[PDB]
Amino acid sequence: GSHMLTNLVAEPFAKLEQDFGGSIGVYAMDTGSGATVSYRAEERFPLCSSFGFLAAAVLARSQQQAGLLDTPIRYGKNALVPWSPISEKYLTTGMTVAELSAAAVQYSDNAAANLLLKELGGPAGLTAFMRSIGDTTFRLDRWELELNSAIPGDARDTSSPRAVTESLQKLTLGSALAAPQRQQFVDWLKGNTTGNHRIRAAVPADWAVGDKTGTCGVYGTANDYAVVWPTGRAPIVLAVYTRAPNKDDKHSEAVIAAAARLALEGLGVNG
Ligand SMILES: CC(C)(C)OC(=O)N[C@@]1(C(=O)Nc2nnn[nH]2)CN(C(=O)c2cccc(C(F)(F)F)c2)c2ccccc21
Repeated sequence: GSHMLTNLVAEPFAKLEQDFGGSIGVYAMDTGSGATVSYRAEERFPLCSSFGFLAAAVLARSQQQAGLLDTPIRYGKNALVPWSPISEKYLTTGMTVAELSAAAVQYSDNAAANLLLKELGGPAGLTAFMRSIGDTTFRLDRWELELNSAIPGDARDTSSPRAVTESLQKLTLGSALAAPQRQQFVDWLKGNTTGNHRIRAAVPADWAVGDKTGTCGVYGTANDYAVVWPTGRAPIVLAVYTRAPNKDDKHSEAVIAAAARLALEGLGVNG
């Protein structure tokens, strides 16, 4: 018992990560049942772009400092880093802190994320925020885009699927954020545009989904974490993280979607 759901899907998960050629880490909790499914859920995986939590940290700080979200941020061309499809459209005008947050969550805007990182004190500030809500696993160490190196055995810029899921639940469903900020965090995740082929591809069409993706681009390392609401039922929080032994190994969005389905199938809902 207790771990019965985990062992329900243990063999299919191992088969899926064998076909993938790497490791798959999954954690998922049914916030109604308390039921959990675990597969490599306590192992470290590169966060890549999934380091969503930056936007939550910004929302938490805005509770202490009035007008933070509306503050305009002006930046030069040197602040632009590759793959900033939003912030490069506003180089000559600037953006507000909330707009930088929405761009970081919904488009993985790299220049927006680095600007918000400096606002909070760098990677140590974001790590400090995660400690304040009880996450002792998360660590951010570098900036975009150095945090994507995803080196085997390197604990820098990693966390675990379980801690990610536990942190996501405190921020979206618990009381780590005040009620207006919690709903705002939820709204930013709901409007994400990069996760259509991952967790979203694994849920029924009528489910509401908020997610944040990550893609390091090397070592077959990609991920996705989400809160999903079955129609009329308690929400589910889940995190799917992958990695692979070789730098040239390619990630698979299908593998992430397939792992999310297995986790949902183990919990008791249809995947
Ligand atoms: C369009 C493209 C697919 C290039 O993605 C990006 O535009 N930029 C990234 C991204 O979307 N971030 C993300 N994605 N999901 N969530 N956040 C994606 N990326 C990659 O290195 C990447 C993505 C796909 C394939 C490859 C490969 F050919 F090398 F394998 C590398 C990256 C790295 C660091 C920072 C940001 C990114």
